This record gives sequence, C-alpha cells and structure tokens, in this order.
Amino acid sequence: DSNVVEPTEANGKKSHVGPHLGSRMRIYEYSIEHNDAFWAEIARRDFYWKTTWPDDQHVKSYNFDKSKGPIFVKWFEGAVTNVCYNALDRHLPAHKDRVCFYFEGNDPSVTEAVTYGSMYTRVVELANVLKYQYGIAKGDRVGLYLPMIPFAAVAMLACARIGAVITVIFGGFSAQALSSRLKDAQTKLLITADASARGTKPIPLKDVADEALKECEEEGMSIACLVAENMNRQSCKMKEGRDTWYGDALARLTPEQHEECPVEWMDAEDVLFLLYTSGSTGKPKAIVHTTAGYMVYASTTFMYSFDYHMDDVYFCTADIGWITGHSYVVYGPMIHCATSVLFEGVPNYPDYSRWWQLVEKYKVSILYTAPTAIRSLMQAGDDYVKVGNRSTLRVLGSVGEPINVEAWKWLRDVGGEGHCDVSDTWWQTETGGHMITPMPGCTPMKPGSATLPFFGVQPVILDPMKLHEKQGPAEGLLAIRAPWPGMARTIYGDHARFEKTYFGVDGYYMTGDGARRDSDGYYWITGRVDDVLNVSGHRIGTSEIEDAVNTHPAVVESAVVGFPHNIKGEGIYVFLTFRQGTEVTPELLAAVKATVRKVIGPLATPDVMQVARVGLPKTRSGKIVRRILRKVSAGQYTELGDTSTLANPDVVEDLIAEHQRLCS
Ligand SMILES: CCOP(=O)(O)OC[C@H]1O[C@@H](n2cnc3c(N)ncnc32)[C@H](O)[C@@H]1O
Repeated sequence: DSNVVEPTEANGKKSHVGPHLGSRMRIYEYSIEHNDAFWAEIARRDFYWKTTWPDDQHVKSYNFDKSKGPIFVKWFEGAVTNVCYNALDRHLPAHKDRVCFYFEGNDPSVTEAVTYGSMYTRVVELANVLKYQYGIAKGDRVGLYLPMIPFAAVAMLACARIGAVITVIFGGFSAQALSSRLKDAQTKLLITADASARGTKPIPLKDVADEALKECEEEGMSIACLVAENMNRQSCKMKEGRDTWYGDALARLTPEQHEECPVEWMDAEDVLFLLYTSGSTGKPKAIVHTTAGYMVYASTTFMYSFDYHMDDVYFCTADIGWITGHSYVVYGPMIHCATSVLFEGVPNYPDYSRWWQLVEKYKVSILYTAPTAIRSLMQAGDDYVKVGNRSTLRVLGSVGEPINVEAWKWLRDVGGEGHCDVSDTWWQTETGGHMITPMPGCTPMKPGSATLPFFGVQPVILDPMKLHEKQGPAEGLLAIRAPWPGMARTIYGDHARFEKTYFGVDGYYMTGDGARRDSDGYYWITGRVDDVLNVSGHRIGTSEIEDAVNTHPAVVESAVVGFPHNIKGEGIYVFLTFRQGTEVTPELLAAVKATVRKVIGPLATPDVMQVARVGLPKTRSGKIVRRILRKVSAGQYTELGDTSTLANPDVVEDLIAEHQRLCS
C-alpha cells in the first residue's frame, strides 16, 4: 500500500530480528506455535535466575474462562530471581564505568553522569537504610512521591532488592490523591524529596507530602517519611520523629553498608509493585504486577521494540508515576544495561529546544515519547527542532494515545530527519509491556498504526454485536485471547473486580479499547470504548473527577465526558448542578475547577463547565444517562438516542441550548 514506510536499510542490518518482515513473522509464528519453548529460551538467555522453573514445556499456566474457575495466570512458577540483581548487580563489575543515566535537572546547570557502579553504591546504601533503619521487610509497601532524578531509580531498585512492594505516586498528584493511594496500599514508609521544579514553577513535594501525611494520620495511620535532598533543604518543613533527611540516614550507615546489602531472592509470583490506575468504574484501583513474568516481558519488549544494542543511547520522556516510566525508564532499560538520559525537567524550559539539546549532547539514538508532547513540539514550530543535531537518532517511539499521520510524519521526517524508524507502541498498565508495535529494521510502518502483535501476543477483534471473533479486516473490540508474561495478575484486594472488568467475555482479556485490523493484519487503535479519558497522555476516570466536583459545597451532582482537544487529545467536559439558591458566577465555576485540582491535581483540570440548570439527565433510579451528555458536548443534538427512561425529560432542551452558547 502507498502509505507504507519501509524500514531504513541501516536499521535492517542492525536488527536483532532481521532485515525483512519475513524474519519477524518467522519468530512470531514460533512464539505462538511453540509458546512455552519460546519464553523458556528468552528467559534463560537474557536473565539471571537463582533457580529456574522445572519444565521448559510448561512455563505458564492459566485460565481465561470464568466458567472453568477463577481467572489466573502464572509464569515461571518455581523460578527464583530478583529484579534489582538483573538490573544492576549482574552487570558488575564489568560495566562499572558504563553510564547508566546521563542526568540533567530542570535547571540546565545541574548535570551528573551516573555509572552502573555508582548506581550499585547508591542502591545498597538506600536498601540498608530501608532494612536496618526503617525495618522494611519483604512484602511491605513503600510509597514513592519523587521527581525524575537518580534517587527515583535508586528507590525503585532498593525496594526490589529487599522484596518490598513499591507504589509510585506521580508527583503531579495533589495531597489528597497521594493520601488516598497511601491509605489503600497501607504503606509503612513514604520516600519523597524536598522539592523539584517544572520550568519556572516550584514543585514543593515534601510540603504536599506533609498535607497527605496529616490526612493519613487523622485516619489512624503511622507513616514514616524519608526525604531526598534534591534542592537546598529550605523549601520544606520536617516533623521531628517522623521525617528524616536522607543525608542523615546515610551518615548512620556503617562502612560495610556502603558496599554490600543482601539480595532477597524472590519467587516468580511475588508482588513487585502496585500501580493505581483509572478505570471505567469507580476510583483508581491498584493493578498488581509480580516478579518473573513482568521482568521478562518489560525487558524483552524494550530490547525488540526499540532494537536496543549496547552502543545505543536511549531517552524515554515518561514519568515513573505511570507504567511507561516503570517498564521503559527504570526496569527494562537497566535490565538490558542501557545507557539512558534521565531528565527532571520539561520540554519547554529554558525553551522548546531543550529535548533536542539533550539528544545532541548525549548522542541519543532512541527517543521514546508521547503524542501530547509531539503535538506541543509541532505547535512550537520546526525551528526549535532544527537548531539541534539529530544525526544520531535512528529509532523514535510513541506511546499512550493515537497519533495522526501529520504528527507521525513530523516526528519521523522533521524530528528524525527522515532517517528513523518509528515504533508506535500500543499497550496498557494491565499488560506490563508493549503488545502491538513495530520493530526497527524489519517492520514496514503505516503512519497511525501500531502494526503487528509482539512475540507471544494473540490479539483479536471481537464483534461488538455478538462478541465472537471477527475474521478478515474488521473493526470492533480489541481483546487478547491467550496469556503473555507481563499480564497484571489481579487488582489489589479485589480479584472479583479484576474478573468483572477484564474477563466479562469468557476466554479473553478485554482491553477496553476498540481497534480496526486491516487487510495486512495491521492494527489501528481507535481509543477507549468505556468511560476512560486520555487527557494530555494521562489515563483518568470520570468517577474520580465527578466525585471531586461533587465535594464542592454548592454542587449537588455532576457528570464528566471527554471531547476532542487539539493539544490535550481529549479534554474534560463537566456538566454539573448546583444547590437550589446558588448564585452562579464565574468565581463559583473557578472554585469548582480549583476543587478538582485540589482533590486530584492539575492533570484533571476541567476544560469546560456547563451548568445543568434543571438537572442532569437521569433514569427513575437515579442513573445518569451519559450518552446524552456525550452527544451534547460535541454539538450532535439530533443523535442522542432514546430518553424515555428520563425522570426529567425537561433537561434535554436546556443542555443543547447552553452548549450552543458556550460553544465548548
Ligand atoms: C501505556 C500507557 O498505559 P495506560 O496509562 O494504562 O493507558 C492505556 C491506554 O492508552 C491508550 N494507548 C496506549 N498506547 C496507545 C497507542 N500506541 N495508540 C493508541 N492508544 C494508545 C489506549 O486507550 C490504552 O488502553
């Protein structure tokens, strides 16, 4: 087809897979027809095992059919390993002077080249602080509320070393969102930093943590706090007895505790991390990832989707508060001994050339970013890109949202000067790593398509009418019909909800996305089919936004829908009703918007607020009829469907008239 972009010749010669699509298809076919042998070989080849699984022909067991019993998957049962050991110790001392992170702060005067040897020292130091000053034991939960600095990777790996369970809270979340996650995870310890900065704006991490910790204590929790010195100590307060500066904890270490810390050898299905993730229903829930399968899957996808070789220099722009930073900043890259760029700042400070200054300075060859960022760079204009030397780039990656042809072409042919392959990687928190993706050198690309499934992955298109598999070119519900090593194993404390959310169609993992498969077998992701939003690349649920809106004292109820937004991809549209007698003013609407930002964070800011004067559209039971609100927010006033269940049909006329006025 004419929209196909061939892989570059040079990448084809370098590829771990081969120079032609036939090479990929040969491996893919093997990974399905001989699935256990495939993963056994990869696992043995590329990872360290203290103990291996007993049988190469049965490295997985599973059930995807609720009628046969509980849903479950297990990978490498019987094997024993450690993620920190694979990320760090095993590379030493051979690679002690190899750079692990080229770190730069938000402030371009702040830089450090952190070697693998230095990471080892930093990690054994912190692990010993955790074990012997905080008494952190295997299985204990530790919360992280950190900026993108070396200490963030150190903290993740130190917890893995001792078998603690991390839960990472994105630094953009508010105190209330942080507290909620610490409460649900029952963290014994919060690791944070004094402060960071986003361009010109200070980010007062410990000050926010103080409010979250006060809220947790008022509910009876006792959470200690360890604070890294990222700035000058003078942005935050410290509570005697609860809060410790990391430098003070370091000083208490014995000399030996700077050189060695025992490794906790983990069983395959021991929990590695909990990641709170927005869903179609209810508040964010903790997705559970275990040890052996996730380790293998995050690392193997990193290697093949980006074709990482030891002479490559890798830069992913994601934060550790989201799954992309787990799999594709810290765990996967370090397990394959990558040299990476670690960047605390933002793409527009000091100006929109910053990421390209990083690419040139560190000779980056693989850049993994997101369409929201790409759209913002495009809007800033090509001259911010072209002042940078991009000759070293050979692979560009995109994650988290659909990317249109114009942005894809701009990424490759302006950003990458037309000498790069592009890996548009589709996957989710629940899948651990990439699921549908190009591979450099061997995969013809279609701009806008994720292309072909990763090795071992069997996607299907389910018919939205009767929910069976569709053959041939087809559009419908995206599902996965067989297990893969990186699959999340449960929702923390609520396996019933896990089965209900993802396994409602027996035999399939239901993604929540829709997709079209074309006549070449390439997949085109068309977005969520449930109520989940994708706002500036952040996955957010309508329920926490509505719950946040409803905490404003004047608000009776609300309903949130998404709408197309040029920069954010999807914006947040709020319909809401106020108590009888409320004076509706611009200041009131501003206070409701600020309430959402207080309860959740800036990432959930409403873009439009429409006052439903008579009420939200609702059935006799009280159920808000959301399709009505969806159609209105788009201007489509004739395609609403049926309203006969509306206890208050008077509401409709008001909703269309108001929208025409606001003109979103
Ligand atoms: C890794 C982030 O994982 P999550 O934060 O859990 O968001 C997962 C959700 O992002 C969306 N998505 C992710 N990658 C793509 C892509 N390449 N093209 C289109 N849409 C994408 C999709 O809707 C999915 O279900």
